[PDB]
Amino acid sequence: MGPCDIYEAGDTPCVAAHSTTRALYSSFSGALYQLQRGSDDTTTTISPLTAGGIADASAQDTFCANTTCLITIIYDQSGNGNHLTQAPPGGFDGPDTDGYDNLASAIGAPVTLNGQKAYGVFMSPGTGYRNNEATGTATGDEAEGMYAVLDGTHYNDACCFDYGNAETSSTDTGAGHMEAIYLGNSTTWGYGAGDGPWIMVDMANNLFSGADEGYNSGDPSISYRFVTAAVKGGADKWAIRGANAASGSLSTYYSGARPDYSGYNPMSKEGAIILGIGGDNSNGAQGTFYEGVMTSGYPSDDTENSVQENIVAAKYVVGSLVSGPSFTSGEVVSLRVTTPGYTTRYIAHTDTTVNTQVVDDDSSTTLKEEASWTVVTGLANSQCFSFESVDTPGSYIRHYNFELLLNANDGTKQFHEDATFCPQAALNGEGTSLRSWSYPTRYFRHYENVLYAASNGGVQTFDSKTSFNNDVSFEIETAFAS
Ligand SMILES: *[C@@H]1O[C@H](CO)[C@@H](O[C@@H]2O[C@H](CO)[C@@H](O)[C@H](O)[C@H]2NC(C)=O)[C@H](O)[C@H]1NC(C)=O
Ligand SMILES: OC[C@@H]1O[C@@H](O[C@H]2[C@H](O[C@@H]3CO[C@@H](O)[C@H](O)[C@H]3O)OC[C@@H](O)[C@@H]2O)[C@H](O)[C@H]1O
Ligand SMILES: OC[C@@H]1O[C@@H](O[C@H]2[C@H](O[C@@H]3CO[C@@H](O)[C@H](O)[C@H]3O)OC[C@@H](O)[C@@H]2O)[C@H](O)[C@H]1O
Repeated sequence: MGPCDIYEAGDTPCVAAHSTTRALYSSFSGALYQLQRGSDDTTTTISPLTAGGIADASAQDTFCANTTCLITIIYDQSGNGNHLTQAPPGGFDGPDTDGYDNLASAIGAPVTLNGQKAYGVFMSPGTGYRNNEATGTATGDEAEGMYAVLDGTHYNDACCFDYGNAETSSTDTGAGHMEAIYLGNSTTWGYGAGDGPWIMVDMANNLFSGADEGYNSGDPSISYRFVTAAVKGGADKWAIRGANAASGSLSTYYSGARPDYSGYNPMSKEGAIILGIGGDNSNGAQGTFYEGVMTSGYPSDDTENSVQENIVAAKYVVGSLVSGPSFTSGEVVSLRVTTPGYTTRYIAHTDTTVNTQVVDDDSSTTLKEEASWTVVTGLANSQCFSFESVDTPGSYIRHYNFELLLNANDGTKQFHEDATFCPQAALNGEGTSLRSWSYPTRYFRHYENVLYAASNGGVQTFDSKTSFNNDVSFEIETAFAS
């Protein structure tokens, strides 16, 4: 049996079921999600390898070879047609065309479920999916349940990384017009114990960690690499349950009456489904979604425990984020441009500006150093890397407003994430392509001899598809600084 089979057995059936990693029904073999490669913009779908099995990743790899990929649709396996597609603008605008949110990369969250490779939805700030005309989802004060397997080490404090019931207009229509899972360390509304992140329930104009608005000590910080967040709401009652999605039981962080504030009882749910964003399209949060569902009816604890066990059985394990040449901590290198007509340039810098310059044996020692980089263990992820300036030790290459700048490590998480890159086999076949860890849809890319964290097409001029593959491919060579 799969998650939804278990929920059906408990009389609180899935009315929405999403996952880019596995089928949530033992008998599902349809499409899990849709892809679109930047090369020609064509699409293809990825289905389980077998009925009720794991996603066919090799098919994605084949289709996305020598190019980039975005996850255009996350199909609803329940049959209700509640697929998730690019989230539209609302109270707030998205950073994409006409205010839509960004689609997520297809390779930002690699994992294996019991030895079988799969891909999750790595969402960076500005990313988001939605369905404002869903069927079967709870409305008004009707009971519902939900859960999602997320990455407890990928999150921030901006509003709002949710998954659940939201407004059909994409605007904040008031308290009680929402009921969704939230995971992050925002403290603007509710928050629990510790540094975070905390699993809270977004009920509109409030992320609740318990009965009271704001602080509630009963909600602990949960930072497992794989987290199961189980939330449910009914007639003047709701609950929060969390667990290590890779081992053990669900613990109950809250169970009881609605917050005693106007608008929260009875609730006024609207039935829309959001992912990675807030109800009014607040899109500054980040996170990773692997699988999740929404149900009709208040799931019993026994039902959720069975689900949790099934998830544990799925055996989630982190996959490799790196491919191609790759580096070793402490190694000193120089990165050469492979784009025809600039093949003698190297990634260097002029103050905080990271650019490409012609560097050779006649170059001064200062320029040789500006073009030499000490590779160190990724500041935000131990699998990837960070590039430290040879001439200016203590400073690293980081993306700011999508430009690559050479700034000093200020020890903050933000800096750490803006300075972590993952080696990927060069797209043009020559060398490596440094993929941004926090923004997997972006790579090191030179545009008019300046370095940006560019995507294959986008709202910034430096995201041009023209010569993209070449501009994101570099040959790893012996450092000039010897
Ligand atoms: C969420 O957690 C992060 C990481 O613990 C907090 O970030 C720090 O941010 C402050 C305010 O910008 C800086 O003084 C610190 O140097 C940062 N520390 C680290 C370790 O990054 C962030 O403030 C927390 N957010 C909330 C709302 O509590
Ligand atoms: O390199 C991208 C981010 O720029 C810096 O943040 C600045 C922020 O940027 C927004 C970040 O979120 C994206 O979704 C938006 O598309 C982008 O505009 O704009 C306001 C500035 O005051 C922030 O410093 C971050 O350092 C970096 O991660
Ligand atoms: O990053 C180097 C190349 O820039 C982009 O090229 C475009 C070219 O840009 C020139 C880049 O070099 C500066 O010194 C020049 O002042 C500037 O004109 O302009 C014409 C466009 O058609 C080129 O694509 C390429 O993307 C990149 O390889």
